[PDB]
Amino acid sequence: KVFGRCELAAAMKRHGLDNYRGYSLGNWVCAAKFESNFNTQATNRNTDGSTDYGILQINSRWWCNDGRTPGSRNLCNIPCSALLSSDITASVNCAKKIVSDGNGMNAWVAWRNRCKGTDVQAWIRGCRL
Ligand code: NA
Repeated sequence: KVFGRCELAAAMKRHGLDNYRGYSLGNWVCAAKFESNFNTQATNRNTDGSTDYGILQINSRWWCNDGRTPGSRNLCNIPCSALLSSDITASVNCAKKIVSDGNGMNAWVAWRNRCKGTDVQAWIRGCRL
């Protein structure tokens, strides 16, 4: 599924991300825009042999199992293909574990480089929330 911008704010909000670990909803829409272009089905391979899956581009070296990432962990206890669903539930619940882990949202490269320190409220402007 390719979300609309307000459609995904609204959904993120329903699954408890506005202000999760102190990260306001715009930070998240912004991360999802630059990671996945808003598309639950986005996959990207990495040089280490890992792959990034779904709307938030969560990595198979630590968080999900894809069966082809040797010696990797599955810290969210789900196959990686669960992260490509039109229902962003599993992506959200795994994202809450990742943002808890010590480095906050800096774990999303593209958040760090494209969203951090910017006016991220602009990602939810106009939306009926
Ligand atoms: Na894994």
